[PDB]
Amino acid sequence: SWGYREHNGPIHWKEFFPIADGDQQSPIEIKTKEVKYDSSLRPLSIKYDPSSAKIISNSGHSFNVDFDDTENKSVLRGGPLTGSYRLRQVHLHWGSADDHGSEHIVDGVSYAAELHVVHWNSDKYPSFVEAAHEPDGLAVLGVFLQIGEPNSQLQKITDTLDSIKEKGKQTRFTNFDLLSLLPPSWDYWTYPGSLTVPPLLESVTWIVLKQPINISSQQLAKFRSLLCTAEGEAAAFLVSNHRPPQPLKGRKVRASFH
Ligand SMILES: NS(=O)(=O)c1c(F)c(F)c(S(=O)(=O)CCO)c(N[C@H](c2ccccc2)[C@@H](O)c2ccccc2)c1F
Ligand SMILES: [Zn+2]
Repeated sequence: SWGYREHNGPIHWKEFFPIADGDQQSPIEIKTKEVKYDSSLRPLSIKYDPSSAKIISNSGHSFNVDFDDTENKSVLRGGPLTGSYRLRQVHLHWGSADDHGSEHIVDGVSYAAELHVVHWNSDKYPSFVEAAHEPDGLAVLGVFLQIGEPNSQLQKITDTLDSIKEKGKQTRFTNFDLLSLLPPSWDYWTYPGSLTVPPLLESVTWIVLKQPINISSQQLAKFRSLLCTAEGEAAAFLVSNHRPPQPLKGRKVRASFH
């Protein structure tokens, strides 16, 4: 089964998921000299209902906070998007060191970690599973994290981690103020790409926010204490879960700002 260890990590994924070498894979290096400003891009419009959050689980690959997705209470519109994209879940990527944990990189620079907020096109498709197999199906908001003052919604997450240490565990999680994990500037970059985990489907419109938010070193370290293994298996720790940047293959990265 896939993971981030030496014999099941990113370089091996193509052995089971051939789309790993596809032409629209993520993450990428954003090269600001090649980024094109586009005045047709719209500002992001976001609304996340804190009571939309239901549970947090350990997938063995990250934590996932899952949201009720039967209504348009928590939705993302505008940006590069056509129509309404319904919030499905949030999760985080990090690395074994505090200065090299993000998925996307900007002009050579890695951030400490990278938060992804996953949405699906509910104006066109009947569920997230269906949306995940279409080019305009999903939209993921990426927010970088840098070492700084602790965020209280990140503490709300890290307080749960002891209860979800083993893969498959979950616990109630609601009244989650997700909008608190967005930076005050919503300037962004956007490009067409993929899930960064197997099955690596090329269905994602990426929207990567330029400004980072802050996490403490203590908060960040608590994520590395999650296991990628299940209860009563030999313990292995999720000390890193970021995929390297993938070939751009000519894709256009657009900026909302200049
Ligand atoms: N970095 S990314 O934004 O591209 C990303 C991740 F990094 C990520 F860790 C997940 S995950 O849900 O946290 C565990 C691996 O599936 C999903 N979520 C979906 C999922 C949830 C539960 C079980 C399987 C899959 C996603 O993996 C998915 C959903 C439906 C169809 C294909 C894939 C995801 F989209
Ligand atoms: Zn992700």
